Amino acid sequence: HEMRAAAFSTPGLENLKLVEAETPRPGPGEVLIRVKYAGVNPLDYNVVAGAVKASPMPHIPGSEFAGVVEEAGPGVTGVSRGDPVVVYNRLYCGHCRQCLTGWTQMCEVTGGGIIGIVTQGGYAEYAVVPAKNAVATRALKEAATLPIGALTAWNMAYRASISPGEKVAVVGATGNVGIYAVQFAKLLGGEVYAISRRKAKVESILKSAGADAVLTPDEAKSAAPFDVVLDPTGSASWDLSFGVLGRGGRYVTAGALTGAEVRLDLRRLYGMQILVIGATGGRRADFNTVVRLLEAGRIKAFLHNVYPLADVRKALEELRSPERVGKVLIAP
Amino acid sequence: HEMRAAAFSTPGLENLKLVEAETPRPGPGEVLIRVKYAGVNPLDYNVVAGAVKASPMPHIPGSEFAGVVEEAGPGVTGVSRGDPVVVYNRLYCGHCRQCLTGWTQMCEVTGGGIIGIVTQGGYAEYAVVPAKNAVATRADLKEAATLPIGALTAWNMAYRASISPGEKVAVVGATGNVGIYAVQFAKLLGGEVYAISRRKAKVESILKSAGADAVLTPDEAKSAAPFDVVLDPTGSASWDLSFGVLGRGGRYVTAGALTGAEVRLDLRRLYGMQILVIGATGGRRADFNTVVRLLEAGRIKAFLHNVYPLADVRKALEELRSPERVGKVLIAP
Amino acid sequence: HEMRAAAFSTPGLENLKLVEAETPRPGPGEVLIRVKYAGVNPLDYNVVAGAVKASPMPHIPGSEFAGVVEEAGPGVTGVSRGDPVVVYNRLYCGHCRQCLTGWTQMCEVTGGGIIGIVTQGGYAEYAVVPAKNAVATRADLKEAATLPIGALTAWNMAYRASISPGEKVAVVGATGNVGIYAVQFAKLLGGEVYAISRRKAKVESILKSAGADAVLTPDEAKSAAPFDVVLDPTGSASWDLSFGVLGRGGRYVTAGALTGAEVRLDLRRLYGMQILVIGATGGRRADFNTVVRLLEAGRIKAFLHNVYPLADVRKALEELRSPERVGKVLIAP
Amino acid sequence: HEMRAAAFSTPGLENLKLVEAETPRPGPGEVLIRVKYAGVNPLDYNVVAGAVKASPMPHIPGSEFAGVVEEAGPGVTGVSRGDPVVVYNRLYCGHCRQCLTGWTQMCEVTGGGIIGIVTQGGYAEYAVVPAKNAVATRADLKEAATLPIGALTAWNMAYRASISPGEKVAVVGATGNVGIYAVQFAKLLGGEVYAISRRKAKVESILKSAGADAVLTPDEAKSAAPFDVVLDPTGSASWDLSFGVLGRGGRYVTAGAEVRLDLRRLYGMQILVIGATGGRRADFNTVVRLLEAGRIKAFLHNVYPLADVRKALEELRSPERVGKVLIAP
Ligand SMILES: [Cl-]
Ligand SMILES: [Cl-]
Ligand SMILES: [Cl-]
Ligand SMILES: [Zn+2]
Ligand SMILES: [Zn+2]
Ligand SMILES: [Zn+2]
Ligand SMILES: [Zn+2]
Repeated sequence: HEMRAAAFSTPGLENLKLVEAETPRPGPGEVLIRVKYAGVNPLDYNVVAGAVKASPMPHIPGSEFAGVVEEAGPGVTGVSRGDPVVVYNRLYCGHCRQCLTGWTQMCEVTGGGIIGIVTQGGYAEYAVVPAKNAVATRALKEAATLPIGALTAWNMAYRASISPGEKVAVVGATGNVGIYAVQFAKLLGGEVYAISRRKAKVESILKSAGADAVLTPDEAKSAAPFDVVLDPTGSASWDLSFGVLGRGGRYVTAGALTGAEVRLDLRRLYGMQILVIGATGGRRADFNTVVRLLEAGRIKAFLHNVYPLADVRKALEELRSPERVGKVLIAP
Repeated sequence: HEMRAAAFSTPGLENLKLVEAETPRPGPGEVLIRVKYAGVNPLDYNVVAGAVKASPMPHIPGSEFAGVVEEAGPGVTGVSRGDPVVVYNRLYCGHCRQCLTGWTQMCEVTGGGIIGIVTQGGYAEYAVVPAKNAVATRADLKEAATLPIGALTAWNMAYRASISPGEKVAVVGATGNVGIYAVQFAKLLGGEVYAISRRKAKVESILKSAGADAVLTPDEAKSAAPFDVVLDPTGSASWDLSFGVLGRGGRYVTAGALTGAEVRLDLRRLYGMQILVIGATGGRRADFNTVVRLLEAGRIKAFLHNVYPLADVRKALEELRSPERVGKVLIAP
Repeated sequence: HEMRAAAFSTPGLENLKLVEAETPRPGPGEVLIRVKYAGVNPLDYNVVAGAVKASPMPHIPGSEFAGVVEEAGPGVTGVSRGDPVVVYNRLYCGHCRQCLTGWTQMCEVTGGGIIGIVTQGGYAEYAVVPAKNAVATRADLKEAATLPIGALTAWNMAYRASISPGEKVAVVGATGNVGIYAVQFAKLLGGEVYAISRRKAKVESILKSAGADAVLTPDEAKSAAPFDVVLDPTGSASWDLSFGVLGRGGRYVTAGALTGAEVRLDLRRLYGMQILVIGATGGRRADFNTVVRLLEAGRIKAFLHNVYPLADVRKALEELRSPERVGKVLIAP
Repeated sequence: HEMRAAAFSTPGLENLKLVEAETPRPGPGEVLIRVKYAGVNPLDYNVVAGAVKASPMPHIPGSEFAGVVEEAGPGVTGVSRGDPVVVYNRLYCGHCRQCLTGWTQMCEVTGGGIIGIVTQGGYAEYAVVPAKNAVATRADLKEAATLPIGALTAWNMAYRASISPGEKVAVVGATGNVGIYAVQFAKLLGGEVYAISRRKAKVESILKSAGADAVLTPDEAKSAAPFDVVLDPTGSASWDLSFGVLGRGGRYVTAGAEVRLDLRRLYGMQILVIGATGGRRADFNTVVRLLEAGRIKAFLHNVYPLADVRKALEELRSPERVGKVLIAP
């Protein structure tokens, strides 16, 4: 059996090519999934561009996908052929200190290894994952926005300890993570201030996602202080995100694995009793929660475009586009 | 120098009389409030029935009220005459361990003393309260008058339940004043909210409009179990059903109105399921400010039923006992 | 091929039953719509109850709905599969004296015929309507489904009342589906808007957020008289309390839901005060587009009470008469 | 007794002198008002500049004012000493075809004569006006003094424009005294209001707080077209808007000022070009009530004492003025 796939033998977007590949077969504890939709994320871009080493080489990227189970590996029970599933993207052992306390994305054994980075991912017709990573859902186009976009945002909001009344600023609120951070900050009862430079073009979308106000970076300085800043853009908005925080403010940062180094004002940190909280991925337990919330309609998938596998390079480049407002998906 | 008020020299609903009393005067750290609206709650009823002892005697009840500052006593800054305010109803010292950790309703010096139970209350044209308890508000005062007991109690129950988004929250007594706010807060916190009511045939849609995702009779609630959280402001009435529907790690939060009750608690089920049985009363002084701002922002909603003049206080207490419809009963002096 | 639908073969609320029925197919100039939301209105109640004759029989009611275009029939253009639409509910020919002057609800060829009364309606998964009656909208379809009766009727009443800024406009039945939008349009045209309601405490906040400057009981409205305009969407229910509040040159704009509505008019008061009694029904096809555009812009608001599934259609229709109800009841097939 | 007043004997701001004058006495049908606030408008500037003849001479200008009734003339009833009032500025006879149909500003007997132009006006401690022109008000007289010209002229333009909810209304010169109320009335009537300004950054927030849905420069407005209504308080829209910005059935209303007009475009688009001036006496009562109810708002820039009347008038032309200038005698 042969399948279509987007693969690169050397990093660089220019080397990402449509190829024909041996359709993998699921081993013990694994399932084979017919990928229906895969997300296009800064992480996928950075994998292809070479900012993070991938395996195997040549490499099929794509760390966020949903599809239908094609074959269950020997001794696999719990999910079976025909089941629509969405895939939690971290490999985890289930027996180390981190997995047993819920932080599967910190697994000491797998290093937090990401499907589509340390294994072949979803920019292909078929992919093999662990069966325990595959979550049956009745939601697949919307579900394919969950493994990175929604789950990362949930994990940030969870780690910020937002409480009703608290002023929450979301930097990068039009990005895949930020759009779900707006939603989760509102669902936890926050007063939600969404920040984008394109406020005029995007204000309707962001309020639809739960924002109480949309602000440019310079206006947010005037709306300070905030009790929480959710900043999924890494080091990119560090200067603005730290200075708008009030007493006891929580700055939650996540990122897409690219170089990020900043200058921390210790005097302000200790004087204001601010917390700078790292977040990455999400817990395996909370992925089930995010899937159920999508099924219940309590969170929403904001889609910009769906592209065939053959347009994967243009889809990746559309992450940079000022006209893009929402998620870009690939459909093998 | 004189004011109208409702008062009783001895307990009993029959003994609640419209009188003329000496208009009280604010001392230092106090304000005098022209009462615009006072809530009618189970607590007030039980004070007038004698189920809870009041002081002084004879007694003006009314522990939930809003109005306009008429006079500021010595040393008072930050409120002036004309200010519409809604009154936090727990006296608190600010210096004990409970106050200093924010549990001002547990003050060790005042014993949690409730305005209108250990002081004269708001069933009167005027009342005196500490200035630090009077919160300035731009909300309509009829709606503000639902906050000191109804909303704040419900908030404090929901806060003590550590509700996480997605968790299933059942609210028992969801048509009552506390319960209808418990539905709103459970939803505001991301819960999936199931309002339980024997009257679902009549109250289903009003409870949906308060934020419930579904409304269930008790028999349907058994089939919808398990729940992660049960909020029960009605004390001992619903105990076996509220406790039986809880899942692993479930939290049962109970509040009451100082009527005595006892339940039979199966500790084996409690420890086998790692359930928590959590008492809640009143709310935190800091959280009352938050509740006031949430009303002003329209993030929660005051469900009102009828306003009665002071002279119909007996009719008003009766309407609490057998309501024509769901919502808060107010007294307007 | 088969769809679920609420239908009745003889009138009476007890005979409205969930059935399976042939999915209808769109003939020329017609579209098939997957109904997302249908309004529950007094008009739908009166059709099911027998006050109005429906065709065909057995009959699927529901004159107010929005949804997603599923199939376009022969000859249809500019309306494609998946387009969310809300349905103008009057059948019109486009060529008679009434249609050509804009009064499409007065069409002389179709007789003003209302979709879901003279055709099968929206209390089903699918309904076929004329393509030109389907208005594309980017509004949430839950909100859009409050427009074809509630907002459009209200708009048409306010428009025919010649309201000018400053004028005192009383809206009776102000919490009904039409009334709540009539508050909004009277205010949008510049009126000083008095919402008249006897349950004033319960509905004041919602009516003020719809744009009422004040909320008065009917007896307070007698004391606040004179008014320049009464918007009255309740048939004959309010006439005997409200007609007397109009001053000189006042306009009494009457609409209703097709039940008997005979009243006694004092011709002497009418001619002595130069009052106009102005009939209003439905609205103009052109104005429906405007009302849809105003909802998309946020200039008018849909005030929802609850959404029921199609199986609960009898409960939804009876909730229309509930003392508990404030706001729109929707059916979601 | 004597009063302070600004008067001129020959035209020109530099000839507007502070003098002492006999306080006038109210005759039949008149009241004496102690002026509290008087507006500064282009009309007062042009009267003082000599562009409009005035009487009597020497002349006290000031056509927009509010104050307190000090004395009622013989036989006057209805309004009483001590009443705060704001003055409708058109003399009207009450008996001709215009007055009887409500167009008092068109009165055929008085010629539309304006108080402070054909009578001594409000830039003085006291002024005499007809009793029927004084409207009692519970509004702050500071804000009331913005109504007889600013608010009323704008109301009359929006009235004559037949604005329907949803119509797109462009207001030219939107920071002017009339323009800023025109923004408000266009919004109060349901319009979608585009305020046009060359000073867009300086005034955007002020125009939004007056009810403008957008603030545009003249070149940005070319793209927002077409408009159903163009309100042009000063007759200057031809410098900021091509006649082509008006849509089908479009209405252009001007309350001030020769221009060149494509008749073919006018009849082909069924456009209306509509003149407006002052306001109807009945509508003045309505404007006063809307201010009292907070439904329209007075945007003030500065208040000057009567001694600074020359600076107040000249401030009408300052590029730094955003809002109304008042004199307080
Ligand atoms: Cl992104
Ligand atoms: Cl209704
Ligand atoms: Cl000006
Ligand atoms: Zn592990
Ligand atoms: Zn204490
Ligand atoms: Zn016709
Ligand atoms: Zn005349």
